[PDB]
This record gives sequence, structure tokens and C-alpha cells, in this order.
Amino acid sequence: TDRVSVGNLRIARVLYDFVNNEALPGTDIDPDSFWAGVDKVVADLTPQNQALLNARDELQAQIDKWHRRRVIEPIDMDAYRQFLTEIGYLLPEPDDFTITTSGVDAEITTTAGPQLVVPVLNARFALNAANARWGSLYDALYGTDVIPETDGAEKGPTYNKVRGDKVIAYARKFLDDSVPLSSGSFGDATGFTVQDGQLVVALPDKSTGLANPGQFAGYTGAAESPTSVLLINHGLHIEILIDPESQVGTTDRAGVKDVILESAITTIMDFEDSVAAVDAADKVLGYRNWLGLNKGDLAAARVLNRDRNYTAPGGGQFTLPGRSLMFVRNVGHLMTNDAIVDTDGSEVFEGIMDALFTGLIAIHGLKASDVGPLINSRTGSIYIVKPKMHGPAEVAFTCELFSRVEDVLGLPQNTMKIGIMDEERRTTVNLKACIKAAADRVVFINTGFLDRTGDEIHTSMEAGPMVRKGTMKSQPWILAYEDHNVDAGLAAGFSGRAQVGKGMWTMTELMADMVETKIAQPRAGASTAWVPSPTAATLHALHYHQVDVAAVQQGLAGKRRATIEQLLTIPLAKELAWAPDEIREEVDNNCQSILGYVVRWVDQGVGASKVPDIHDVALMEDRATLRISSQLLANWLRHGVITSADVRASLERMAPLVDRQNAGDVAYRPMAPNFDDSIAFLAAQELILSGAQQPNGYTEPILHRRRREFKARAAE
Ligand SMILES: O=C(O)/C(O)=C/C(=O)c1ccccc1F
Ligand SMILES: [Mg+2]
Ligand SMILES: [Mg+2]
Ligand SMILES: [Mg+2]
Repeated sequence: TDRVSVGNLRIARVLYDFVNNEALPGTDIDPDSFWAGVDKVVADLTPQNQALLNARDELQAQIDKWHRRRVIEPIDMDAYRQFLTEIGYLLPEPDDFTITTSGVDAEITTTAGPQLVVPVLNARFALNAANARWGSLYDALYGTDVIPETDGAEKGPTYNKVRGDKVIAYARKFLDDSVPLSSGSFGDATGFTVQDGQLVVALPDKSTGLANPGQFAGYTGAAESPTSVLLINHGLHIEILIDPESQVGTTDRAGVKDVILESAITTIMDFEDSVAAVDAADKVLGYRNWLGLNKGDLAAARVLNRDRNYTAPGGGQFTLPGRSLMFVRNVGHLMTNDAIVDTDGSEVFEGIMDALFTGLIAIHGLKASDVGPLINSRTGSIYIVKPKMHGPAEVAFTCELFSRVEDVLGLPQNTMKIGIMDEERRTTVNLKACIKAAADRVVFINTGFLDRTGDEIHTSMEAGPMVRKGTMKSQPWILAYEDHNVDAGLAAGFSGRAQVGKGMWTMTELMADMVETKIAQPRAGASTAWVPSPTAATLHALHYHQVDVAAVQQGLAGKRRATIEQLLTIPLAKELAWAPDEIREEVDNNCQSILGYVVRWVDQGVGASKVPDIHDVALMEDRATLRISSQLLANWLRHGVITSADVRASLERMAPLVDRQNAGDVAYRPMAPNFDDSIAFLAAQELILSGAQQPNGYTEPILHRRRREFKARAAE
């Protein structure tokens, strides 16, 4: 073997070397103490981890049997609730309480704004995401469909001034609505000066100041003719860049070159559903990127931005963070990984490893980067998103795991904070108890609605055929789940203490649609919501300038807008819901999305890909969207909506279409015509045909097996 013996563990040499040579130096942790701690924490917590997974299986078996024993009309909700209560699925609601989490940075406790999620194994994307704390509004408007490409306003190879003027006018309207002038419009501004600590905007006839002078936050250059003006609205910064010599500035009435928005306030560096990491080599690539981010010296085929310097309105130099405040999303409780095996050859639980290793690495972001000031949390916290938890015992386990890791690392208790994903049904219906179990560590709750939809289908798999995938988004259960999450957070005192977050916008090119509709999330009292790209971060920032999330949350206090009956409304399809063409469209759409995602996962180790759907809309796919598609098809197959020939025909029909979409790259192995020779095609087939048998419908068991299979065959 190429393994290292520490107690009962056998550690892959690449991981042992990375920890000793790269992660531990600078933390003052004795390497011998660290590895003995790994051994002891793994030994002590693995039994409870396994017991929690077995409890999931026990509950699901009882629910399967309950549906198979019934024949009655729709579900008697009264009997169903009583059943869930007796089996320990629906637990009592605890008494009211307020969270006690302390030592948390303002970006989380106070600032409302976008949250970006990026795969940590892609160093270039991760750097762009950390740098996405500031983003050009002109770039985001000019380069997307927010400004429609109508006659004369099209994008070309060179600058289209008619389009640029549309961008400029959009941004002037944004300034008027966000930081209004005492009189007149930013559209008519001819210049900016700082006078007696106040901003003066020259108009063609008069001069004017801000309606609220307190929104003037600073400037660069001389007050007499500043190079930029810094504004603030709803806690988010806006920077007007002034340069008449620039390509855009020469066309502008005031010499304005750009408007920069504070955009991705926080970023989640993802080890979970957006990356493919099936062995120690893969995990070390991710850990090393996470280390470079926390030490400040990650650099790609591109570097991290330093902080931004300003002058205060009344004089004085100050700084603003140039980087998004970073979370790391660990994997959840299910999977093991052979990066470490025990003496019997059993793989070690991956979530326990992630806590030890990402927590160790995060110490570097609490201290000075040599490449200047410390990178991440000035208040002394480590921010870990913990996904796919099922109910409050699983949250309490994560808390104990973090407590034990803090001890190994020499950190104060409760340094390691938890972003709780509300993305499994047994968490949703016990959410108050889940928050209480983490009441001194929780820094957000977030509706991971895609995983939640997969869990909805799997939990009630035996109840009957579910509605189509696109219908799910508007079903009663999910609207109740979204309001219930906000209600629980606000009642636990999250306002001013923790984030209340909502889910990802997946249509990466439909930015006009995103700007039109994602405003719903801050209007519902979410202090953050997930975006797929720095560009979408800048555009979603617009929504927090329009919506006073703090005011909305205060207006929601005390309201209880979702009942348990609503939360438990299973999304079963009605009698004769679909024509044959609608059933075929659903199968074809789901098969193409499964194939387009899985082929890059298995053959190239890419955990997130833009995959065009049956309507040619580019969707960002990750494991959760796969969980939905495979579970829905497994459910339709289980209840006779479609046949096994329908499934095979759809996969074979969509496969060469996916081959075409990928013809452009060197590492692509086509699936057609020899389908059963493609490990990726077989993986996609297995996710559907074995989907009903996977634990809680999770995709990782199959995906990890098939990726490792592919790696092994490519190695011989
Ligand atoms: O809704 C969930 O379950 C969830 O966690 C969201 C995501 O993982 C995600 C989905 C698409 C693209 C990137 C992403 F990070
Ligand atoms: Mg999820
Ligand atoms: Mg306001
Ligand atoms: Mg099962």
C-alpha cells in the first residue's frame, strides 16, 4: 500500500503529505497530536454516524410500508400525521428560544445580499468567486439579455454605442431609485465634487446633494475632482467610477466610466454537490485550493484581490474588503471515502474527514496572509455549510463533531459555525428543533429546494405517481416549506444575528428573467439567496437595493404562515393528468439532463455543468438536479406511467444529442452508438433503474462507484 498507519487508520499518502507539508505549518498544531486526534475522533463518532444512517433507513421502510398497506382515496392527513408522530419522524415542537451564536462577521449578521456558490476544485472559478464581492454593473448589463438585443442594440464583435447608451440609462435609473438626489436626476448629472464633507452633483442648471446625505460613503482622488464616488444603500456599497478619457466615459454626460456594485457578499466554496471527488487525489486537489484561498496565495492559469482604499466623506483613509467572506460546504453524513480506510479495509466517513481537514485549513483564514491582512473572518469564526441533514439528532451530531474537531485543533469551542441546509423533509417538519440543536453555532438556514424536491419524491415514492418536474416548483408543499423556513428563522431571532437564505437560480443565461423574478426572495424576507456566477451576483444585488429586507423581516415577525398539513401535502398527480406527448416530453427532458450531467461527471470528474434542456435553456446541473430527475423517472417507472422500454429509448435518443453538445472537447468519449460500452451511459441508466433503491434517493453511491470504475479502466 501507499498508506500511512496512524492508530487504526491507514491514510492515503497524498493526503498525509498534503496535511503535514501544506496545511499544518503555520497553525502551531503538533502533527503527532493532529493525527492522533483524527484517529480518536473517527473511532469515537463513527458508530453514531452509522446509527443515524440506519435510523433513516428504518423510518423510510415504515413509510414505504404505510403507503403500500393503504388503498384509500387521497391520504387521510389526520392518520398520516399520527403515523409520522408515532414512528418518531414528526417530533414535538420545542418551546420558543433565541439563538446565541456570537463572534460572527457583519456580512452574515447584518448585510443582506447575494451568496455565490462555486466548485472548490476549480481554482479559476473559485478565485473569480472570492473576487466577486465587487462587480461591474455595466459589464453585467451589456453582456447579458437584461438589455434586450433588439434591432440596433445587438451585441457584436465591437462596442455597440446604442446598446452602451441603454446600459448607461439603466444604471442612471438604478442610482435615482437607490440613492435619490435632493432634486433632479442622475441622468442629467454633469460632474461630482466633495464639498464640506458632502457630495455635490452638478446639474446643467443647478447643483444638488443627496436626499439622504448619509448615503455618501466616500471617494477616491481629490475631493475637487474625484476619480470615484462611493455610495451606500441598504448596507450595500455602490461605486461610480469617473474617467472622461475612457471608452465609455467619453460618451457620458458626467464622464462616468462604470458603476461597480458590492455583489457577492459571501461565497460558499463547495466540496459537495458541485464537485466530483471520489478518492484522496481528488480531495487533496480541493483541500489545496481551500488552503490557497485561506492563505491568500491561490493563483491560477489570476490572483485574489486586495482590499479597496477610500477616503471618508470627512477625511480619513479607510478600507473595504475586496473579497467575499468565504464559507466552505462540507459533504453530509452519508458517504465514505477511501482517502482513509481502517485496518479492516473499511472506508472512513467523508463528513468527519471534511470537518477535520477543512476546519484545520480554515485556521489560515483567521490570520495574516503573507500575500497583508488576514483573509477571512476578523471576528474569529470558521463558517461551514452542512448539507443533507435529516432532523435534529443529525444536527446535534454535527455540533458534537465540530466540538470534537475544535478540541483536536486547539480552537475555542463554537469557533466552527454551521450553515444549516433545510433540504430534507425530516428537517423541514422539525426545523425549530434543528435550529435549537445548533443554537450556539448556527449562522444560517437555507432552503435547498432542489435536494428538498428529491427528498419529497423519494420519501413518498410508494404513495403514487408524482407531478412533472416543472410543476414541483409551484406545489403547495414547497411554497409552505419556503414560508415555514423564514418563519422559523425569524422566530429564533435570526434578524440581526444569522442569515435566512433561499435557493439557486439555475438558468445561467436567462438574466432578464432572473432580474424580473428573483426579487421574490428578498421580498419574502430572505437576507440572502444563491446565484451561479459573479455576473448573476451583480444583477441579483439590484434586488437588495429595491427591497428593504430588514424592514420586510420586521414586518414578518410573529406570523405563522404554513401549517404542518401544508408541509405534508405530498405532490401526487391527479387522475388522467397527462397526454402521451406530455409524458414523452417529461421523459426526454429528464433523460437529457441526466445524461448531459453524468457524462461529464463520470468521464471527466466535473461536478457541475451547463446542460441545455429539451427547450435549449442552459441549466447549471449538479447532484441535486440529478437527484430530482432520476427520482422522478424512478417514480414514474414504479407506478406504470412509463415502461422500461420508454426509459431505454429516451436514453438512447438523447445520448447522441449530448455527444453533439460535447463534440468540441479533447477528453470527451461519445456514448453512442455503443451505449453499453460507456461507463457514463451505464451510470445514467443505473441512476434511473436503481433509483428507487438508493438511500433517500441519493446519487453519490452510484456516481462515486462509476467514476472510480472509469478511473480504474483509464489506468490499465
Ligand atoms: O437546492 C439544493 O439542494 C442545493 O444545495 C443547491 C445547489 O447545490 C446547486 C444547484 C445548482 C447549481 C449549483 C448549486 F450549488
Ligand atoms: Mg442541496
Ligand atoms: Mg430604502
Ligand atoms: Mg429504500
